[PDB]
Amino acid sequence: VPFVEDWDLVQTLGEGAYGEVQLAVNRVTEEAVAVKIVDMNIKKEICILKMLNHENVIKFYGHRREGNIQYLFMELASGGSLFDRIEPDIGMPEPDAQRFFHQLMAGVVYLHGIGITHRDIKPHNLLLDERDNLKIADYSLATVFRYNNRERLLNKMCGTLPYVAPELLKRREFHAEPVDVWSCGIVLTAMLAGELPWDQPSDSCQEYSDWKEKKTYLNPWKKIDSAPLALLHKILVENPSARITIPDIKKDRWYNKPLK
Ligand SMILES: Nc1ncnc2n[nH]cc12
Ligand SMILES: [Cl-]
Repeated sequence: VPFVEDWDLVQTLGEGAYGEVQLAVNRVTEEAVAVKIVDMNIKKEICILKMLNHENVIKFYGHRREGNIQYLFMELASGGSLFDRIEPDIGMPEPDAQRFFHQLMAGVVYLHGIGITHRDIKPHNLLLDERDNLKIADYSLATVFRYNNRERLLNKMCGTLPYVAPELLKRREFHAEPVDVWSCGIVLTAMLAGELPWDQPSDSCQEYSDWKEKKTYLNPWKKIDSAPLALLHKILVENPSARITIPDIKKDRWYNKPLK
């Protein structure tokens, strides 16, 4: 079994493009963490990770270089991902969706407030701790959009097509924050309907045209109660300057609705 200084690498938690994530257990102390193994722009990622200090963001513990392999030591989320709590075609109980949405907003407000954009919010990147607390994970596409109190526009296209905002397909440069707000709306849809609304938010996508023409008698919208659906009408707005901001999400009727 492989090992790094005092830690054993006991099991795989993620095996993707950007290396593997392992469960690491300190042989002496029994402390369990997560370790990302990169087989060597990760200087950027580490710099962003060291900024992160919030209950709804995965904490960074530190790193070790050993030849051409870096080890990123991060808070373990033993509960798996939001992806695993979504029943296909069903979603999850509205009160659980609302609580996860509250936590996702707390995390995103935090990141925006230190001028960080995640750029790939989706259920695989939203991990759960042992008490089902949501943690925003995977900062490999994250970037700075505000420095010295000056906003910079993004122009790199990235993320995951079903989750990306339409401006990212249509504009040369765009604001970072409304792109993360949009992806949070697609996550809320997935939680309440167990179904993604469209392959991509382009005029060539029939399901996306249906939404802009307000055909909410179709799936996934006909599975969603009128209150959360009124919030999705304010989030999934094609013009990013008319899209609801997080301050205004926090004033929404469903957002503030007491639930089971
Ligand atoms: N993929 C992952 N699984 C569990 N905990 C983690 N923390 N950072 C990434 C993780
Ligand atoms: Cl889904």
